[PDB]
Order: sequence, then structure tokens, then C-alpha cells
Amino acid sequence: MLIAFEGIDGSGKTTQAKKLYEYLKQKGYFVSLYREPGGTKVGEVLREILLTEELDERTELLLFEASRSKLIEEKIIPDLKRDKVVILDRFVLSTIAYQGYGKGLDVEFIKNLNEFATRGVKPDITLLLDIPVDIALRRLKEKNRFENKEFLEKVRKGFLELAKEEENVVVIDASGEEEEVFKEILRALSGVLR
Amino acid sequence: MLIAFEGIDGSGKTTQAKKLYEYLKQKGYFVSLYREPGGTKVGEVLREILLTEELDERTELLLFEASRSKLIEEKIIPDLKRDKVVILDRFVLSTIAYQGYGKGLDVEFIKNLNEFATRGVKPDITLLLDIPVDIALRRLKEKNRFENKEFLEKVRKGFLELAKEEENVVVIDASGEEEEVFKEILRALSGV
Ligand SMILES: Cc1cn([C@H]2C[C@H](O)[C@@H](COP(=O)(O)O)O2)c(=O)[nH]c1=O
Ligand SMILES: Cc1cn([C@H]2C[C@H](O)[C@@H](COP(=O)(O)O)O2)c(=O)[nH]c1=O
Repeated sequence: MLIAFEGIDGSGKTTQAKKLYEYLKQKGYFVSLYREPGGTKVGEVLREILLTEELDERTELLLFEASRSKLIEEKIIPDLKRDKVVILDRFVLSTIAYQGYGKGLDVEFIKNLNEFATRGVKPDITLLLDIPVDIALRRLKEKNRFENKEFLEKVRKGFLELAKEEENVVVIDASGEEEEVFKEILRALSGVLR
Repeated sequence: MLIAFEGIDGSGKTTQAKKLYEYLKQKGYFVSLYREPGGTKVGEVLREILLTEELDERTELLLFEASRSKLIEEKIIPDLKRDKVVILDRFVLSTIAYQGYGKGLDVEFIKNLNEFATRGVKPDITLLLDIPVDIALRRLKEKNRFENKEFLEKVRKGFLELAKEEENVVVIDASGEEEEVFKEILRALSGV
């Protein structure tokens, strides 16, 4: 069971993924939670480079993918073979939305790199935490973080287009309150998982 | 002018590249010399990961390309626009030969990654320093370095196959002595 949380910065997806992780643990599932980029020693090194250094968009794409490849090989593939529920804070749709829709790189090229890095592993379900950019920015403002409105509008749109096209993507209204959002999440998971 | 040195570990390509850099500098060219992976601040961080850590082959592929992308964008493309002679100690054929012929990753997929990382920048000439694996291992043994014979035989073959197929790749007999190898390098360079 692979569960992917996706969406823009300020959508609450980190918080919600952690919330799901603790909920599923309590219900007796064996659960893993990983962030992208990161989630492995090598991954976190790359994550630090990605968040620190001034990188061109091609180099960035290759590093996000390298981080995913490490995660898939070292953690996710073994976890899944052990019937762990794997929860991801970002996955392959983040790359298409950010590097494709946002930075203008080729979407079919991105999808081939995603395939390559994941060895074709796909989520059972992707939760897209959709939120207006203005509301996301407000929320980040409270935690003292600032992101680019023009860029995030493209990204948001990208995500919503992917949720129509791609398989197994449910759109969550992440503008609501924390418990309300979480119960929408539990509803979209029902069926797929008890 | 972009000049790429390629070949297996122990072929002398590092030494020859530095020898060509100093030679062309003396003749009044404006020259750069970079190694792959590496050659930029970010690239050297990736290089250390690649040389230190236990990596699967797909992650390795992606990091070699990330390093290339950084190098291309930050240094090579600006160096070329300024008519510098850019000398590379390894480039795209090393990726195909090591990750493709050696580790078994798809060669066409590698060629597409190479294209993407380079923005299509291609050498004017590639010097393949071909050498028997046994001789290369003997030379590495003297500097106290040990590499995998089975793996390097596949890589050497891959290189040779690429020198037949790919454009502007000249095979140099890197088994000779230093000055003799450098003479063949200057000969091949006198074609471009
Ligand atoms: C996984 C991934 C993240 N990112 C970005 C989104 C965020 O701005 C940052 C990850 O941080 P966040 O989840 O901590 O907001 O990296 C990409 O641009 N592409 C990717 O493939
Ligand atoms: C540039 C490059 C090098 N390599 C290998 C060749 C060497 O073993 C090492 C580069 O370091 P060296 O040439 O300084 O020993 O990494 C690849 O496997 N793929 C690549 O794309």
C-alpha cells in the first residue's frame, strides 16, 4: 500500500501525512513516512543541495530524481514487499507540476525519468491537497516563509490538470481546518484501505 | 573548441588531458580543464558521494548527469561562447560505457539523459584512450588502485563500439609511453 500526498507549499500536506501516519499506526498497520526529496542519508544530502544552492532547472530535475531513485531502492520497494503502508510527502506529481508546469521542462521527459527512478512503482492512491495560492501564501507567512505567487499559480494548475489525467488521484479541499481536511482524507482512503 | 578525453581507469587520460591543457596554453589558446564528475562546487559534492557511498546504479546515473548539467550550464557553455578551448577529462561516452555497457542500463535512455544534461553540446573531437584492461590494472596497481577486471572488460568493449558508431571519436593507443601517446593525440587534434 503506497499513499502519496501531493500539492503546493502551504497546502498542509506535511502535517496531514504525519497525521495519517499516526492514525494508521494506532489502527495496527505497519507504517512508513518519507519526504521527497530526502528520506535516505544520500537523499537528505541532495535535499540540502536543492534547498541551499543556486541550481539551474535541469540539474534540479536530475537531483530530485536521484533522491527518488535512492528512496525507491533503499526503502520503498523493501517496505512494500513487507506489506508496510508507505506514506510519501510528495512524489512523482510534484516533479511534473514543479519542473514541468512550473519551470517549463518537458512533461513526457519528466514522466520517463519518474518511471526510471521509481522502477515503475505507482501509488495506490494520490491525495492532492488543493488550495488557493493566496491562502497557501498566508499560511506560510505565519511560519515566516515566502514563495513565489506567479510560480505557484502555474504549479497549482499543473497539479489540477494531472489529477484529471493521471490515475488514482483524489482532490482534497485543503483550505479547510485540520480535522475537516483529515476526515476528507480518511474518506478518500476508504475502500482503498479499511 | 570542446575536446573530450575518454577511456577506462588507468588509460592515462587524466595525465594526457593536463598535458594537452599546458601545451595549448603555451601555444596561446585560452584553455579550460574540467573533470567529470566534478569541475564545479556542486559537482565535486556529487563526485564525493559517487566515490564514497554505496549507490545503486540508477541513482549513480542520475548523479553523474546532475554533475554534468551543472558543469555544462555554469562553465562549459560560457567558456565556449568566449572561444576558450575546453578540455574534459571524461564526458558523455563514459556514462554510456560505464552505466550502459558496464552496469546494463538502457543505452538509448542514457543518450537522452546526456542530451538533456548537455543541452545538446557535443565535442569537436573525442580522444578515446584505449588500453588493455590488464595493462590498465598493472598501472593502477603501481599507484595502489584496484578496479574490477570483469567490469572493465565490458566497459572497454563498450568504448570501442561507441568509437565506431559515434561521431568524431578517434581511438588512441594509450598503451605506449607518455610522449608517444601525446604525439598520437596531437596528430588526431591536427584533424580539427
Ligand atoms: C519532490 C519535489 C519537490 N520540489 C520542491 C517543492 C518544494 O518547494 C520543495 C520541497 O519542500 P516542501 O515539501 O518542504 O515544501 O522542493 C520540486 O520542485 N520538485 C520535486 O520533484
Ligand atoms: C563521468 C563518469 C565517470 N564514471 C566513473 C569512472 C571512474 O571509475 C570514476 C571517475 O573517476 P576517475 O576518472 O577520477 O577515477 O567514475 C562513471 O561511471 N560514469 C560517468 O558518467
